Amino acid sequence: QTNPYARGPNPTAASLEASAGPFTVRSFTVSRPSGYGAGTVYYPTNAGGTVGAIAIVPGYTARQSSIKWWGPRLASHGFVVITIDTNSTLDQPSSRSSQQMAALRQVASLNGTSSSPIYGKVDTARMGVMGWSMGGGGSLISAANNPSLKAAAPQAPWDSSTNFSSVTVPTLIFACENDSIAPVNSSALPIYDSMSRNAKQFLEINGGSHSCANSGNSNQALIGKKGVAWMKRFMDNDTRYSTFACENPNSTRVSDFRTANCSGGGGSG
Repeated sequence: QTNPYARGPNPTAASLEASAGPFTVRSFTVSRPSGYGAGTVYYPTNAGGTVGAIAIVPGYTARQSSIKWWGPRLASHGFVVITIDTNSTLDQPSSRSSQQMAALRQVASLNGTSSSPIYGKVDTARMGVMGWSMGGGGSLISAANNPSLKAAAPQAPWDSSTNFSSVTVPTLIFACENDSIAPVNSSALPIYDSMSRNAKQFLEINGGSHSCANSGNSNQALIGKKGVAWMKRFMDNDTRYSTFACENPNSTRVSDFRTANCSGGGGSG
């Protein structure tokens, strides 16, 4: 059967590493944010069907600028993306998760609002979560509390607990080798190791500082390829992306790679 959620052309490494995918992207700022501080919605104008929605949250003290690059990068491959500012820059992870879910709720509401640029563009049954540091911890909390989410891809995550063993959502963890804010061996890696009930992946950027996956980073080719491939594979069920999502990228830019329960296009063996 034709996968009803497949969008865009067959992927190549070059097309996933480029700065933009196939679709034209527009954006708007949310007029009256509902349950969070502010939001920018990125969306494809011509995806060829409804697409899933992804909500992205920054870390402590941080604002949309730190995570903004994901907006165009994901939306140009066929997603509606909302980046947010939290009610307070000093909100903790559980609050960030609530606000993340409120942003997804509002994307669904705008999909139903005839005046909105994303009217009828969203499949509100297919949602994902991303975010940086405390916003990454908030993404994992969102996944733990809302298992119908289709994918999570936090970056340099931190939470006051590293035990995310209840998560059944496919989760890709971006980590930064030299992170001194949320050190990998006390945060991102114990988080990754705690999850035994899901498809999961761990991708650590060689020499990365705590901001190694943020706007302006020097690995947008690899990080953007992996984020889009993960979201395509698991939010769209798009098996064209099974290998890009699950495979070791064999990159000089990677200082650790792990994956579990990720079938990468090799049959049953």
